[PDB]
Amino acid sequence: VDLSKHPSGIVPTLQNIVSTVNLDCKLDLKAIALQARNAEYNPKRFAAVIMRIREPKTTALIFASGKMVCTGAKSEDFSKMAARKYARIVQKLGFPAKFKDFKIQNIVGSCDVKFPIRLEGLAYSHAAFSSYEPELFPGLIYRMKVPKIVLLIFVSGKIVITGAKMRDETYKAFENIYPVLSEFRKI
DNA sequence: GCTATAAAAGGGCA
DNA sequence: TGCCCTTTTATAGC
Repeated sequence: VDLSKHPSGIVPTLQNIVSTVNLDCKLDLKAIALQARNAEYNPKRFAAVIMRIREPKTTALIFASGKMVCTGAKSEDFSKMAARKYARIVQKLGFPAKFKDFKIQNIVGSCDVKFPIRLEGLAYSHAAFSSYEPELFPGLIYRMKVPKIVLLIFVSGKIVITGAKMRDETYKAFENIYPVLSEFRKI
């Protein structure tokens, strides 16, 4: 790892990317669910056609408005690439589908600092950013202000970082928390 | 399973 | 007017 961009020497692994795009045309969801083999639509439950492709492994929520949500990709490039594949399937179904305002909405990453954490203590010292009700959920919820990112910290040293729109925020949030985790290493 | 976290889309309903 | 709901993903105890 490049110790220069990642001083901790640990790089969060990207696990999930959520993006949206505007197909810029009205869609008939019922016609889509009927023609598209790997598409499901239950309006009484959710007003979107749920469609999935194997590569990049992702799930799309396609709306009558032409707007679309792409989930599951492991990278921003994979997410865009997936979003484009769905837009082409919709095109080939007979709709004038474009690709307007593609935007990465959320990036989820995770890593392991490989040492256990004293969550109770970190929670106490960082109360204005922490929520820890172990009887509820075993992880401590750390709502970082700069960058405005949320981290789920576990006793095992495993960390989840979410809420970023740019991978650098994921990286910086982790670099910010790293000395703090060290400060609260369980001995 | 399911507790919790982020985020987007849009229909239903209080 | 504005929350829930659906989907995804890592994490870990119920």
